[PDB]
Amino acid sequence: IDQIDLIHDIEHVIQQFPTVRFTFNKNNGQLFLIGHVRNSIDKSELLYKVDALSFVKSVDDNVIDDEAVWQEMNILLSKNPEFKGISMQSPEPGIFVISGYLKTEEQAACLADYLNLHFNYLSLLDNKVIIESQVMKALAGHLVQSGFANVHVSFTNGEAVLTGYINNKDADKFRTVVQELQDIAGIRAVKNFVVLLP
Repeated sequence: IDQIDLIHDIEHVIQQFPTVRFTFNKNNGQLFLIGHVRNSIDKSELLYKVDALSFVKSVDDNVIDDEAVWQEMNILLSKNPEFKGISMQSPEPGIFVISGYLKTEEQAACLADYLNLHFNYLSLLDNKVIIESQVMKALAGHLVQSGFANVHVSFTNGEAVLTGYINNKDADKFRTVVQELQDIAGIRAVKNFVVLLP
């Protein structure tokens, strides 16, 4: 008398949760599920909806809460004093992003190692982390190369600080040079205390 249409029913639910997939065993009624959701709230809504299907006897839940995964990661990072300026986020189910500032490449390498060994979703991770010594080098490089040999600089977590001396006649040039230093990935801020000589 027409059995319930199993397939249409299941798909009406799982189509609301991107990255979700399924299998059904009609001999014993077991529904298999896998994939990602943004957080524990989303996961909850999914599981109720398939549980509600007439023909579904049981559920093997292999779906991942993404939020749990990166907050856990951020805790672990914070315990390493070298990783202080670094954190992880997720913009979309099944995607992770790591960002911020480390001091040296030595510190960058430790970070990489730590993730291969200690993160299970490396295949889903975007890395955006900056190295401060590499930015600092390039800042100091560009100034001198530009003619400003008595301006010192220092970078740390997005901010660059300028001090020392320029000839009064070079104030307008110095301004454009700085606007160039800003094109470097990871510059978020600049402080100028350069003094002009008359």
